[PDB]
Amino acid sequence: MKKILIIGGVAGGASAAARARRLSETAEIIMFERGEYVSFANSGLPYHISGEIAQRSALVLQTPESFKARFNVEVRVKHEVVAIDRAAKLVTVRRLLDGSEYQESYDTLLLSPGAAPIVPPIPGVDNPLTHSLRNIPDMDRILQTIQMNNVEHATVVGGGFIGLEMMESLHHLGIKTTLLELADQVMTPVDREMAGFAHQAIRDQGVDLRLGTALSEVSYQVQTHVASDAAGEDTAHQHIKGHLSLTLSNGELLETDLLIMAIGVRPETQLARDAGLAIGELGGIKVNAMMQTSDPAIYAVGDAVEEQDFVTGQACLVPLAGPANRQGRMAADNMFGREERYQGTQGTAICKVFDLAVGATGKNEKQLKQAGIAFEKVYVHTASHASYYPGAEVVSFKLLFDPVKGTIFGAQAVGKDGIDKRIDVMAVAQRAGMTVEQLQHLELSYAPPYGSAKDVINQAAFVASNIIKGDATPIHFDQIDNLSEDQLLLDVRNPGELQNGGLEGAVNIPVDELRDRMHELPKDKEIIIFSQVGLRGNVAYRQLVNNGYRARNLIGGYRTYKFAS
Amino acid sequence: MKKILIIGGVAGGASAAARARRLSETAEIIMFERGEYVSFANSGLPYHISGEIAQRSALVLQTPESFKARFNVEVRVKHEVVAIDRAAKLVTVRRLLDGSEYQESYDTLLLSPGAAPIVPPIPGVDNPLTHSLRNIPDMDRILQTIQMNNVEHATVVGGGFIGLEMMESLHHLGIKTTLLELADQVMTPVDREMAGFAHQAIRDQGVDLRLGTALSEVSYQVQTHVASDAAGEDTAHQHIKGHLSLTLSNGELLETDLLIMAIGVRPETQLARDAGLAIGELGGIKVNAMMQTSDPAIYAVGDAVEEQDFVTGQACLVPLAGPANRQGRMAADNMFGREERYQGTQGTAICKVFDLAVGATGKNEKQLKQAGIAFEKVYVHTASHASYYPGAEVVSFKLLFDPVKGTIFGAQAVGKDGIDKRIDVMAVAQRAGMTVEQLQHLELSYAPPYGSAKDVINQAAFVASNIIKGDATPIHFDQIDNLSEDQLLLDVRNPGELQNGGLEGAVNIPVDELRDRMHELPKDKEIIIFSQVGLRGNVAYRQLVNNGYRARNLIGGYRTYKFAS
Ligand SMILES: Cc1cc2nc3c(=O)[nH]c(=O)nc-3n(C[C@H](O)[C@H](O)[C@H](O)COP(=O)(O)OP(=O)(O)OC[C@H]3O[C@@H](n4cnc5c(N)ncnc54)[C@H](O)[C@@H]3O)c2cc1C
Ligand SMILES: Cc1cc2nc3c(=O)[nH]c(=O)nc-3n(C[C@H](O)[C@H](O)[C@H](O)COP(=O)(O)OP(=O)(O)OC[C@H]3O[C@@H](n4cnc5c(N)ncnc54)[C@H](O)[C@@H]3O)c2cc1C
Ligand SMILES: CC(C)(COP(=O)(O)OP(=O)(O)OC[C@H]1O[C@@H](n2cnc3c(N)ncnc32)[C@H](O)[C@@H]1OP(=O)(O)O)[C@@H](O)C(=O)NCCC(=O)NCCS
Ligand SMILES: CC(C)(COP(=O)(O)OP(=O)(O)OC[C@H]1O[C@@H](n2cnc3c(N)ncnc32)[C@H](O)[C@@H]1OP(=O)(O)O)[C@@H](O)C(=O)NCCC(=O)NCCS
Ligand SMILES: [Cl-]
Ligand SMILES: [Cl-]
Repeated sequence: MKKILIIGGVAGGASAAARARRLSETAEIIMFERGEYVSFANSGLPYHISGEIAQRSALVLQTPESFKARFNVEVRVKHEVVAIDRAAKLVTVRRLLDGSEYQESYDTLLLSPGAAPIVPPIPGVDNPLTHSLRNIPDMDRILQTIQMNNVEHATVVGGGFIGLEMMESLHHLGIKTTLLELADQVMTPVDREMAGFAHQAIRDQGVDLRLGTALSEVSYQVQTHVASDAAGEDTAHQHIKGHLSLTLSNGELLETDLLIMAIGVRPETQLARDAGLAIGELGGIKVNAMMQTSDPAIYAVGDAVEEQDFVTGQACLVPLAGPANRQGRMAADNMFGREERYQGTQGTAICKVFDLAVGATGKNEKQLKQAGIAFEKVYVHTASHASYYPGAEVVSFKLLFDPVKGTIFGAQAVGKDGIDKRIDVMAVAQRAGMTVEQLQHLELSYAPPYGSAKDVINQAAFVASNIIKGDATPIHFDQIDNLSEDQLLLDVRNPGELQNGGLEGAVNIPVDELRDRMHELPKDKEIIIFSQVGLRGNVAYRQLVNNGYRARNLIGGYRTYKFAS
Repeated sequence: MKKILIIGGVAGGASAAARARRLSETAEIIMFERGEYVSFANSGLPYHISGEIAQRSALVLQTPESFKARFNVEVRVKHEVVAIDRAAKLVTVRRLLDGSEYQESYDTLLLSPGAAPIVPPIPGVDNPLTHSLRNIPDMDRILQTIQMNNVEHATVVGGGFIGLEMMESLHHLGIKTTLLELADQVMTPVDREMAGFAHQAIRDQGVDLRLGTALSEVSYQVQTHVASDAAGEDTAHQHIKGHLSLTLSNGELLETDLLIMAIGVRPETQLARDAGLAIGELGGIKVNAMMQTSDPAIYAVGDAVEEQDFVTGQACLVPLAGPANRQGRMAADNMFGREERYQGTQGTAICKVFDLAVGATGKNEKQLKQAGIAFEKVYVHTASHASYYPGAEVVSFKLLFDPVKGTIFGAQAVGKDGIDKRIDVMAVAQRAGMTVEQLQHLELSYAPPYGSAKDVINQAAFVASNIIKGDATPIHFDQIDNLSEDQLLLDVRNPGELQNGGLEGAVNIPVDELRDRMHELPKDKEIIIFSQVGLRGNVAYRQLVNNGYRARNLIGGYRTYKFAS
C-alpha cells in the first residue's frame, strides 16, 4: 500500500487524487485543504459577483463527503500543512479550528498549493476596503464590502484576465469603475495593437481606463459621521465603511469606495523552500518533465511550479487551469511508476472583454524580440462566418512565424465571435508542428452560419506564405509614418472611405481604377500601398510588381494602423 | 501572353481567374459562364428562401463588370462551351442568346463546370411543382411556386445537407413539411447513432420525417376549379397551380403542393467525355494532384472532379466549396508552372439542423467497415463550456481510431453549441498526423463563457487512450442487448434516473455506494457496466477491475444507447 499525501484540494491536487484512486484501490490517499472547500470553480468567482452565475451552489463541485463516497479519498478541510520533514517522510499539519498540530507520514507527496495574489509595497494598501480575489471567502469579503459600503465607484488595479473580469463584473452591477494598468496595455499575452480593440470596447462602456499608470499610495479614511433620515439628510450616497483616497504615479488623486488588487499571482513556495526543494529563477518550484521536484518522492503541479515553454523550451510561469488539471492527472500516473512526460506549455488563453473575446497562444512579439528570435507577422480582418449570413463579426487575427522555416510562433485574435475556435485551431497546429505553408491546406467546416469557404486561418496562411515565397513585400504599421524620399504613399481605397481616416500625404487611386491610371505612378519610386484591411492592397501590389514596380503593402491595412495608436 | 480559358464562373473557376491575374498582368483570361451570374453564394440560396438572408443582392459577390475592373478578366455570361478539340487547342462556344457558335483557342483550359442535381427515373417527376436547387434561377422558380401555388404543405426528398436546409427553410415560412429519405438516416457523413439526435430535433419541430422510404411515382393534377369570393367560397387554402399526388415505396399516398428534389449531385462530365479525357470509377473527371486531367494542357477542379481521400488515398466525390476554391487557386498556380500538389480531402462538413449543428470530418464507421479497416470508437457527452456558466449545451462527440496505432480515422459531433469548433480542431489534428495518444496533450482555450478546463476533445482523447492502453474495456450500444450467462448487467445511475429509461434486467448499484456494496456482485461473472454518459461507468469499472473482477463499460452510456434506436 502506498500512502499518498496531497497538499491542495483544487485543480492540481483534486485531479491527482481522483486519477490516483482509478489507478489503484489499495492506496491510502489523504488530501489536505486549508480552506473550507475542495474542487470549487475559481474561474466562476467574478461571474458570481456580477450575478451572471446566479447561484452560490454552482461554484462547489465536490464535497469532503462526495470525495469519500466516490473515490475513498480522505479530504481534510481546515487542515493546513505547515512543514515537510523530508528525511523522516513526515508532514506537520495544523487544524485551523483550534490551532492544534499533528504529523502524518507519506510514501509520496504531491504539492499543488497554487499561487497567491501579489502584495505590492504600496503604503496603506492593507485596509478594510482593499481586496484580492483568490477564493470563495475573498469573494464573500468583496461582496460584503460592496453591500456594506454602498459601493458607487470602484477602482481595479491590473489589466490581466482577473482584473478585466472584475472590471466587467462591477460594471455589471452599475458601479462606475476605474482600471489602472502600469503597462501600456491590458492583456499582455496579446500585443499592444491587438489590445487597442479591447481598449476601445472598454472605453465605450464608460469605464475610466488609465494605462501607463501606477498606484503609489492608498489613504483609508474611517467614516465618522453616519447620515440619517431622522436628521433629514440624504443617505443614498453614503459610505458607512469609509473612503479611499489613492495617490497615482503622476500625483493625481482618485477617490473610491473599493479597491480590487489584481496585479498577478506568485507561486506558493514557502513549504517547498523550508524543505530545501529547488526553486527556479522565476520563483516557482522546479520540476522535471515528470512533474518531480528536487526530492524524487515529492511531485508538484500547477500554479506553484515553473513549466517549460512549448516554443522556446525556457522556463515560464503560466497560471491556468487546463495545464494544472492535466499535470495533476499525469503526476498521479508517475506516482504509480508510469514515467509519463509533460510536453511543455503554449499558454493558450482567452478572456471576455464585454462583447469581445481576446485570445492568444504560443509567443507574442514582445517575447520574441526580447529572446532575440527572428520573426515575421501577418494581420487579417475577416468575417467570423459567411458575411451574407446574419450575425457575422470581424475577427482580427495575428499570426507570428519564422519567415524562413515557416515555424509557428504564436497567434492572437480579437473580436465578437469565433475567437475561441481560431485560437484552438492555431493551438493544435502549433502543437502538432505544422508550418505556415501547411496551414494553407487546412480543411475546416463550412456552412453559412458557422464558417466561410476560406477560413480566417486559411487567409492568414496565404498572406504569410506569400511573404515567405517573395510574392508579397510587407510594410507594417510602425514603419509607415516614416517614409523616405524614394517612396510614394498610395491609398487604394475608394474616396468616401478617406473620411473615416487615412494617412497624411496619400495619393488616392482606387484599386478598381488602378490598371488604367497607373501611368500616373512613376516607376523610379517604391510604391507604398495601403487599403482598409490589406486585401485590396495586395491586389494593387500584385498589379504593380507584375508591371515592374518596386512596392510594399501595409499588412492589416488601415484597420490595424488605426487600432495601433 | 499565355491565353487561359476557364469554363464555369463560380467557386472553382472564379477563384482560379482571380489568382491567375495576381500571378500575371500579361496573361489573357476569358471565363465562360452559361448562366447570367458569376461568383454567387450557392450556399446562401436556402437561406434567402426563408428570408433568413433578406436581400437577393447579398448572394451576388461579383459581376462581369467588377471582374473586368478589378482583374481584367473577360467574363462571358450566357456563353456555354459545347466542345473541346484537344489536339487543335480550340473550344467551340455557343451564344445562348442566338444559338450561334464560334471557336476560341487556348494555351491552357480549366474545367470547373460543377455538378448537376441527380435526376431520378421516377414516372411523373418532371412537372411545374417539382424543382431542384442548384442556382439563383432554380431558387427563383421555387419562390415563384411557393407564392403562386399558396404552398401550405411540401415534400423534400433527400436527407443530405441541401435537403435539410430546404426543410428548415420551408418550416421557417410556416409551411408543413415532409422529409423522405431512402436511407435509415439523415446526413450520411455521420453515423446512424449520431443522426438520431438530428431525427429527434427534426420531429420535435413537427416535421413529418420518413426514413427508409422512397418516392415511386409522382402524379401532377392541374387545378380546374378556381374558388372565388364572388361565388361565396373560401379562397384561403386553394392552390391554383395544381396539386401533387406522390406514391411512396410502401404503397402510401402523400398529397402536397410542392416537391423539392435534393437527392445529390452528379459531376458535369459530358464535355470531358466527348473530348476523350479520363473519367474515374465514381463518374468524375480524373485529375492528378496538380489538378491536371489526362491532357496536360487541361486542368479541372471542384465538384466535377474525383478527389483523393486524405485517410485512405482512394477516390471519392466530395461536392464542397472550400475544396473547390483552394483547388481553383492552385490550378492557376500550376498553369504558371509552380507544380503545387493538393493534399487530399477529409470531407470536413457541418449542417445546421434547427437548433442543432451536426458535423464530421474524416471517415465514418460505415465507410471503415466497407473498406475492411480495423477501428475503434469512443463517445463522450461533455458540456460545450463550463456548465456553471449560463448557456452551456451538451456536445455529443464520436472519435474513430486505430485501436493499436492510435491513427485518427474520423470524428463526428452533434449539439446546440460548439460543434464547428470541435470538428475544426479534429480536422486540424488529423491533417497534421496526430494520434489519439497525442490528442491528450492538446492545450485549448479556457475561460467559463468559452470552454472547460478539460475540453470535449481532451476527454475523448483520454477515453480512447485508456482503451488503447488496456485501462478500459469497452462494450458498445449494439452488443449490450445481447449478453451471455457469464455476464451480469450493472446500472450505476442513481435510482431516480431509471425512471427516464433503462436496460431491462439491470442490477442497480449507484456508483457512490458501490465500494461498500461490492460484495453483492459475484466475481465469477463479467460485470457489464453502464451509466448515463459513460463517465460514472468508468469510475465503477476501475473499482471492479482494481478488485480483480472482469468488467466492461458501455461507451457513451445510456445516452448513446437511447439515441441509437
Ligand atoms: C478569479 C480567478 C479566475 C480564473 N480564471 C481562469 C480562467 O478563466 N481560465 C484558466 O485557465 N484559469 C483561470 N484561473 C486560474 C486557475 O484557477 C488556476 O490556474 C488553477 O486553479 C491553479 O490550480 P492549483 O491546484 O495550482 O492551485 P489552486 O486551485 O490555487 O489550489 C491550491 C489549493 O491549495 C491550498 N493550499 C495552499 N497551501 C496549502 C497548505 N500548506 N496546506 C493545505 N492547503 C494549501 C489553497 O488554499 C488552494 O485551495 C483563475 C483564477 C482566479 C483566482
Ligand atoms: C444549395 C446549395 C447549398 C450549398 N451549401 C454548401 C455549404 O454550406 N458548404 C459547402 O462547402 N458547400 C456547399 N454547397 C456546395 C458548393 O457550392 C459547391 O461545392 C461549389 O459550388 C462547387 O464549385 P464548382 O466551381 O465546382 O461548381 P459551381 O459553383 O456549380 O459552378 C460551375 C459553373 O459552371 C457553369 N458551366 C457548366 N458547364 C458549362 C459550360 N459547358 N459552359 C459554360 N459554363 C458552364 C455552371 O453554370 C456553373 O455556374 C452548396 C451547394 C448548393 C447547390
Ligand atoms: C473534477 C475533479 C474533481 C477531478 O475529477 P476527475 O474524475 O478526474 O475528472 P472528470 O470528471 O473530468 O472525469 C475525468 C475521467 O473520466 C473519464 N471519462 C470522461 N468522460 C467519459 C465518458 N463519457 N466515458 C467513459 N469515461 C469518461 C476520463 O477518461 C477521465 O478518467 P482518466 O483520467 O482515468 O482517464 C477536478 O479536476 C477538479 O476539482 N476541478 C475543479 C476545480 C478546478 O479545476 N479549478 C480550476 C479553475 S476553474
Ligand atoms: C471571391 C472570388 C471572386 C475569388 O476572389 P479572390 O480575390 O481570389 O479571393 P479573396 O477575397 O478570398 O482573396 C484571397 C486573396 O487575398 C489575399 N488576402 C486576404 N486577406 C488579406 C489581407 N488582409 N491582407 C493581404 N492579403 C489578403 C489572400 O492572400 C489571397 O490572395 P492569394 O490567392 O493570391 O494568396 C471567388 O472565390 C468566388 O467567386 N467565390 C464566390 C462563389 C463561391 O465560392 N461560392 C461557393 C459556395 S458559397
Ligand atoms: Cl482592403
Ligand atoms: Cl455517467
